[PDB]
Amino acid sequence: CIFEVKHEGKVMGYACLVGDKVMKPAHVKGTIDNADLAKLAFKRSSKYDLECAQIPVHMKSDASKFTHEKPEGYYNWHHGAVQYSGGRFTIPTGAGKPGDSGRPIFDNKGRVVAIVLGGANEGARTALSVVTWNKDIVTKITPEGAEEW
Amino acid sequence: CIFEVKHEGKVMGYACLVGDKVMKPAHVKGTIDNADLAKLAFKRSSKYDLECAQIPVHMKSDASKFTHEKPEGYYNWHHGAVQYSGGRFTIPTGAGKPGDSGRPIFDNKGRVVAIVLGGANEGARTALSVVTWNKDIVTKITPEGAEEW
Amino acid sequence: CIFEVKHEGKVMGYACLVGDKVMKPAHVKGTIDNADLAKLAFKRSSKYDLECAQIPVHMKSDASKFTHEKPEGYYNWHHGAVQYSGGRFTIPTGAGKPGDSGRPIFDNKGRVVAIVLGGANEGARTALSVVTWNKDIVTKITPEGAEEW
Amino acid sequence: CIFEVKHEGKVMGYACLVGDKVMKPAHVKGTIDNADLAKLAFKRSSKYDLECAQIPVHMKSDASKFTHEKPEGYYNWHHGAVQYSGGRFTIPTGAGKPGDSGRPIFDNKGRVVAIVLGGANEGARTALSVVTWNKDIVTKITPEGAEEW
Repeated sequence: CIFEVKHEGKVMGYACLVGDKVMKPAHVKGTIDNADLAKLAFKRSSKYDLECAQIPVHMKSDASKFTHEKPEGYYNWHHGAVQYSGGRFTIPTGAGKPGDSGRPIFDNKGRVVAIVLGGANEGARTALSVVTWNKDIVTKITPEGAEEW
Repeated sequence: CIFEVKHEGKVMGYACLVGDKVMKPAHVKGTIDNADLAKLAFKRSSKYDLECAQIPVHMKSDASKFTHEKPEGYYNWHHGAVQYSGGRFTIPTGAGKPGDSGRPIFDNKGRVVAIVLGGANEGARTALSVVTWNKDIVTKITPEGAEEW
Repeated sequence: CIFEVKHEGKVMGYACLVGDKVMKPAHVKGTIDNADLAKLAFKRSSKYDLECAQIPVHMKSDASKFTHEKPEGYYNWHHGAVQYSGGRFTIPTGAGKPGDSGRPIFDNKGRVVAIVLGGANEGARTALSVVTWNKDIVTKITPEGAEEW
Repeated sequence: CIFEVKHEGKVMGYACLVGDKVMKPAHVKGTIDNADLAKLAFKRSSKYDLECAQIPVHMKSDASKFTHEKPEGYYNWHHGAVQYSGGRFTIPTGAGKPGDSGRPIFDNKGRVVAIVLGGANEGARTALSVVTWNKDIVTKITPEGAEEW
């Protein structure tokens, strides 16, 4: 489900197969390091800093579902455990760096809960700037002073 | 409840006694291999790719009830266990082939939950294209790129 | 640091990441079997039979440094041990064949000392024709009667 | 000796290095998944549904010889054992599917005896439609009602 965006042979961010679309932050330079994915036609959306396309039938079995359901508590992500509370995802400052955009924040049942776009450093912890699902529709939460990863 | 459609002495699909009607996919060539059923008058419906008729009184005891109730989880079908989630029934790719249309997807109490029409291959798993009951009325879910079995 | 030049799916010579450039003998037919390297713009130099380009930032950590420092004694190369003396690198005749151009001659600390271009057969031993660093600048030593590998 | 024809990243059939030519069924869509082989110039022949070219010198050691000698008995092929008798190769129906064209039928000494093109289903067993060598010249046996794999 996770695929890496490469630019001049260097990993810039990530791309993710969520739902039935193929996502990757718009700000990320490079092209998805996967033939099938790279040749697609993406629809940019500067409001959401998102850039989606549709998953080829032969990879649709490889998507990851996400959910609007996110109760205060701890979530899972590649670098460790994210913490959700007060309508804000945070992590120990230092555990997320530029080039981590696109990485999903799963819950304990595997449902993708949000997709990291960048983070604002507010001391001990960094409030993440994520793309999250509302009642049904996509949304974007960007803490004051975020640094787009 | 399940009866086979034969064409030039060859099984093409199936027919099923659900509710008080006798179903069989419209696209299936052949005639139900059962005297009583074969001589009936079916009403085609190209939107639903369905073709129903009414069950003779002497076979009505042989029908299968179906239900709108289908919670995420595993369902039963002739080739194994179907999986329901995200409003989509799926199976391990390869476990469903042309000539499986008409076959019901039962739950653990025997209630028919959907009727297979075909499936779209999306890699590891195939999203089934089924006829399913809504609040009260019939409906048809057809995943993008389905191959009508 | 070593990459192979392929021609019609056949290894012709080699390419090497020395200093901050990407080298490969000019006489070698084919294109470097590496996406990042292949798409580069090389500057040919018929005097040196050299053909250099610049190493992409993401591979610069993969270069090999070389040195002008080469005291009489034995050096290391893929096929064994080269011998340096009298201002000439030599090897047991037979241990170097066409398709060995581009291969570096390291010392015991890993510094690339010269790059093989071909060799002249003078009996028991073959005097190598190499590209070597002088005080600071590149140079090319070609023994009388060299056979360009 | 066996190489796979890919189409839109999907294996459609096979290509085989027999004698001194490089074969692949004409009906197979895609291009041989091998640089050296892909860039060749093939000569189509619609009568034989064959499409041959010549093996590059560097792969000629990789060809497979074939033989006109084929006595009634069992032959070997990737999915099992083929049976030859009455001038017809057959297999248990189901053991050969679309995408098996190009696959050779070897004997016990490795000599390629025929090359599968498709098969006609005649019940328990399927009569294969193959390309086979006569006294010296190529030939094609196609059982009535063959389904080109």
